[PDB]
Amino acid sequence: MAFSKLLEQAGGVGLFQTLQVLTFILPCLMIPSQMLLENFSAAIPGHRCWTHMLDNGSAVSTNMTPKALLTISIPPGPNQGPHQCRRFRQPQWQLLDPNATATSWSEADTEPCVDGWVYDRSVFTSTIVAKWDLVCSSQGLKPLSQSIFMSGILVGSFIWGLLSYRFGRKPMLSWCCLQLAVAGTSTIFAPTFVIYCGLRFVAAFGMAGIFLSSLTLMVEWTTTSRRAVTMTVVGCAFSAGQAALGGLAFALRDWRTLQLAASVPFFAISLISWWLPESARWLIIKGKPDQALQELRKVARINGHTIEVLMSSVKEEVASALDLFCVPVLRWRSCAMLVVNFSLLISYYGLVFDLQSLGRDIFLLQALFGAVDFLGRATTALLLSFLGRRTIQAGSQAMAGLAILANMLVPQDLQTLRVVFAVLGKGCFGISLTCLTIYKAELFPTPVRMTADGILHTVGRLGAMMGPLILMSRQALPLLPPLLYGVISIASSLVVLFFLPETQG
Ligand SMILES: [Cl-]
Repeated sequence: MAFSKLLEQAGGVGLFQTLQVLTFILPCLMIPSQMLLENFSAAIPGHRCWTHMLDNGSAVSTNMTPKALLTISIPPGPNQGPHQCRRFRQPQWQLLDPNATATSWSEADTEPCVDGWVYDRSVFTSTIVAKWDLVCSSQGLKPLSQSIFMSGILVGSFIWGLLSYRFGRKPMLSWCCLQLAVAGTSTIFAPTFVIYCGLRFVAAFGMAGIFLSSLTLMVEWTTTSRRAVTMTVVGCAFSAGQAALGGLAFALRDWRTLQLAASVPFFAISLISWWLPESARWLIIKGKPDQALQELRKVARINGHTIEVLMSSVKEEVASALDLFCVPVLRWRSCAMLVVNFSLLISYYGLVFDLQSLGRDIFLLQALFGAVDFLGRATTALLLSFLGRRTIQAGSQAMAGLAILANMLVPQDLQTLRVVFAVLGKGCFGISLTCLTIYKAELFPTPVRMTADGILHTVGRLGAMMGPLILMSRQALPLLPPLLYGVISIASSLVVLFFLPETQG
C-alpha cells in the first residue's frame, strides 16, 4: 500500500479531494435521471381505440352524451373501466337499455384495435408510448427498451473494461460524457422506436464508461482510509439525483423537455471533466513515470503542499497487481454470492422500473424512493452498530420480498398504504445493497476479493438486464412479476441463512 503513502505525502485530505468529489457529484447527480427516465417518459396514459362513432366529430349525433357513446362503443375490460385495446365493429345500441342483462354481447363482436388509439392527455401531455402506440400487444417493448438500456450498461462495462488497459481514464471519461450527451439529446429526433432504442443503447454504453472512469479515478486518488467515506458521499449524491428526478419530471412533464434536461448537463460536465488530472498510478503502470510525477507535483501544488523514489517504492505492488471454483467451500460460497446478488439486483431493478404499477403518483414515489434510501443508509449504519451483517441482510431482503407481496395484496384504494409498502421495499433493498457491499469486502481476501468482485459485478449487471425482461411477462400474466420478485427475494434470504457463514463481525 505504498501508493497510499505517496498520496498521503501529496496531501490525501486537501482541497483537491473535495473539489474532485464535487466534480464527480455532478455526474452522480445526473445519472439517475438518464437511467430511470423511462419511468416518466414512457408512462402509459389511459387509452382506448379510436372509433368512428365516438372520435369522428361529424358522426356525433347531437343527442348522446360522451359517456353513453363510450358505453355503447367500447366493451368493459377485465378492470373497472373501458377495454383499452378492443372496440365493437358496430355500435351496440342494445347495451344502453337499463333492463338488458349485461351478457347480451359476444366475444365474436370484438376485433383487435385496427385504427390505433386515442390517448388521455390530462395526466401526461406526451409520452413515447403515445408516440409509437405501444399498448395491449406492444406493451412488452417498454420493458424491452429498459432491458436494452441495461444491456447497454453491461456491454459498455465489458468493452470499456477491456479498453481501460490501453486507453486513458481522463479522455475516456470526457468521451463517455460527450457520447452520452450527444446520444441522449439525439433521442428526441428518433423517427422510429428502433432508432430510439439504438440511441438509448449508445447512451447506456457511455453511462457505463462514466461509471467505470468515475469509480476508478476516485478510488485511485483517494487514500484507503477515506475510500469508504468518499463512496458513502457518492452514494448520497446518487440518491440526491434519484430524488431530483421526481421533481424534474414534475416540473416539465414533456418527454422531450425532460430528455433535454437529462442530457444537456452531460455536455456541461464533459468540459469540467476535461479539467481533471489523469491517474498518476495508471501512468506509472503504463511506464510513463515523468508524466505521473508531473501530475503528483500539480496536485500537491493545488492542495497547498522526489524522483526515482516514487517508482522504486511501488514496483512490487504494481508487479503483484482457480481456487474459488475448485475448492468446495469457496465453490459454494461463490455460487451463493452470485445467486444472492443476481436475485437482489433483479428484484431491485424490477421494483425501480415498476413505478407506474406501484403507485398512481410516480413523482411522489420517486422522491420518496430517494428519501427512504437516505433513511435506509442512516439506519443501515445503526443496524450495523447494534446487530450483525448476516441477520440484517437476510431480514432486509425478506422484508423487501414481503413488502412486494403485500403490495400485490393492497387494493387500488388507500394509495398511501400502497406507497408506504413500495417505499419500505425500496429502503430495504437500499440497506441490503449497502450490507452486501460491505459483506463482500469482508468475506473475500484481497487477491480473490478483486477476482470475485469482477464476476459478481458482471453477474449483477446480468441481473439488471434480466429485470425488465421478466417485467415484459406482465402482458400474459399481470401478477407474475411482483410474485416472482417476492418469491425470489424470500428464496435468496433462505440462501443467506442456509449458505452464508456467520462472521466475527
Ligand atoms: Cl456497472
